[PDB]
Amino acid sequence: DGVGSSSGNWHCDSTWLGDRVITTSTRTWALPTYNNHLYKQISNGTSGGATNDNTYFGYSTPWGYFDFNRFHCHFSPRDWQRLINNNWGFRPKRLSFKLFNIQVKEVTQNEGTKTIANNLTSTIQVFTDSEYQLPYVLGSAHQGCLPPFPADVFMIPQYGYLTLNNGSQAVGRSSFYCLEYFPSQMLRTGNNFQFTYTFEDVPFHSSYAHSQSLDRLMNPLIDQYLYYLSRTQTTGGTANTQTLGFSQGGPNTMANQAKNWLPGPCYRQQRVSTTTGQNNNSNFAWTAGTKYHLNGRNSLANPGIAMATHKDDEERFFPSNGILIFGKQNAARDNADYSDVMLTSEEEIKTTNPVATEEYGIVADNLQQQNTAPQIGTVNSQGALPGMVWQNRDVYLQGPIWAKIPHTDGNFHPSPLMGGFGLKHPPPQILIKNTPVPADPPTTFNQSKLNSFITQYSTGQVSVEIEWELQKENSKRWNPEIQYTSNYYKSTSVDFAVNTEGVYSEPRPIGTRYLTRNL
Amino acid sequence: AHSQSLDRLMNPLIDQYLYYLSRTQTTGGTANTQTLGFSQGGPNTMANQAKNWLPGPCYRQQRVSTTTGQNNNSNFAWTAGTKYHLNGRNSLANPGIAMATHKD
Amino acid sequence: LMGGFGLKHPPPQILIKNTPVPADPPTTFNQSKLNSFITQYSTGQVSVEIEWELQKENSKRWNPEIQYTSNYYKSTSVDFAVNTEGVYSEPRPIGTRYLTRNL
Repeated sequence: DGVGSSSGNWHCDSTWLGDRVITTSTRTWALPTYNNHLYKQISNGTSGGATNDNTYFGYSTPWGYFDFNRFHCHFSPRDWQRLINNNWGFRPKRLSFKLFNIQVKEVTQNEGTKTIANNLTSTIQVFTDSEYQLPYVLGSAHQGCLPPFPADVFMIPQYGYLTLNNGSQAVGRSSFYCLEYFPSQMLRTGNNFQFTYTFEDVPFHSSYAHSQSLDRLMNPLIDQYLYYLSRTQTTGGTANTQTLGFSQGGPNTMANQAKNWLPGPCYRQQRVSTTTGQNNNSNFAWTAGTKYHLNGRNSLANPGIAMATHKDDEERFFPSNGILIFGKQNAARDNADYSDVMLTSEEEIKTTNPVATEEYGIVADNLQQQNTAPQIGTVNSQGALPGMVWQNRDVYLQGPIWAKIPHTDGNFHPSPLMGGFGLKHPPPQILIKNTPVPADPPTTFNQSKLNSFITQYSTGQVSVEIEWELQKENSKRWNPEIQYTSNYYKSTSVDFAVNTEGVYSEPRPIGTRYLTRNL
Repeated sequence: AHSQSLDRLMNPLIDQYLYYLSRTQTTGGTANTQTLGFSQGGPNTMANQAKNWLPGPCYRQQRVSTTTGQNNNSNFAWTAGTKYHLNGRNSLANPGIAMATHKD
Repeated sequence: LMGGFGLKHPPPQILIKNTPVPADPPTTFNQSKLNSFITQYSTGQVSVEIEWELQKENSKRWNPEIQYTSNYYKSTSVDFAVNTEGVYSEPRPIGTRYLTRNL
């Protein structure tokens, strides 16, 4: 461990081993000093235009953190293609993390002439929240993960967290956490850090689409032996009175046939078209948004439970806040135009899950009688019902991987709604910070805490290796399957490559469901 | 007791990389027509941010105050009571599923 | 065709690069990739050793063969040497076919 010796090598690669695939990626990072080495109470109340739905109380810390919860941090576009075109499923098994070739630099500023030099004796601090004692901030789709392109140098995100609040105030139960109250490893240039983690057992992600629908699982050539009420009134001429007629479901009455299952749960969303002219002329994104109510404040159920984005021949429609939306390279942060973002589609699950913008079904609303016509009610919100089967939201090359399952007495189908793997004990948070280096202190004692520090930042490389277990496809389907493919004809540039400017970009979102499977 | 709420599990300092429909109509002047605008959830729009979970189940109950003067002047304990229907007879869902007694 | 040995698995390409060293980053997080780096270059030595197998001549030719030779008479400078300026230069192309062999 010396000043003149590399403390790690560049490991970036992928290797396929039949039923496993191991991804390894390394990136160069930079870490500034955050908050001037201070912890600060942050808050947002109801004053000004601030609405109650956005209030909060918490703290910003001097620490940064590593995040690689994004599939493109591990899979290259080509690897993702290898994965999705040939496997019915996959999931994480274990990972390795390493920090090395650390460099702490100090920057001097005098007469606009700025100079940067090495501070060979400075240290950075690193530690993992192995016992999950800090607010788990990963799994909220935040920016700051390792870049998709290996050659890109990235800046490390600052760590902050929230606790209970009443307006802009804290309450008795509000918690304050100090990260320096954890043991942490201190490294100088020449030292390195690393750890291993094993994923808990979790279901394989379904990287397939059903080639059968719930309502079409019968034999199209045979009648049922079961009968259904088919007639309530006589038909001949005008002397029409009540009667009772029963028939057997068959090939031409599949909608009436007795079945064993029901489509998945439903919470509805308002429909919007990509052809603006077909939309109501008003600003309803929030007012007509599908939300949930929690302790006085409202939140968008975004993207909410998994539902088919649209039905047959309606690709132009989507749930106002029921799909994942990624921006194109350089899309604005606010009010970006439709042509600057990329909408995903969960159309593959029309097969078992209700369409996001329609009713779940119809139920009786009264008791019909000789003098009262039967009335029906539309169900727009439907919770778990015995017999339901459903699919979860798909995952994307540039989407999240896992999320921590909240520590609660109960939960139902703990699959993260944004997509991914729900884990009770997810990869630990890796916090990093530059140790404060005091500038010269006063020459006579003073009780006050020092607030004059040498300006500095650090840089180094980081490696993450993950082993994924694959579930091979076993189909007896005779005809070719749908596959993700690169465009065939000429183009100005190559998709998933760099600019003439050197800017890498991801042209479209790439899902995971190409191969098919029966129900 | 939890010292964090479901709707406040994110990092209050970073934006999401995920977008949400933020505008359905133009704003400038009076020539207001339909459009499509998208934004990234952030520290000041936590209510719009994409999240992974949902609050627990709900069966509702009528609210009553310990300050009698704020209550409707009628005897509604049973008539306005939250109940379940089982084979022709009704029972109070008492206390029923677990829900917070009141808000802030 | 330009001459030489055709190999299915030739000496591998040896790629080298200076690792980017970021200059001080902004003090508040920003998603953009860093584009401000400390200016630098590297230097060092490189060694290459190659073992060549020779095929000796076995001629029964009685008379002397043609040979590559240095010029005999005086000259302003030495061929395949340096200038008065210190510039090395290769005066002519030197082939490989001097000894002879029957068909």
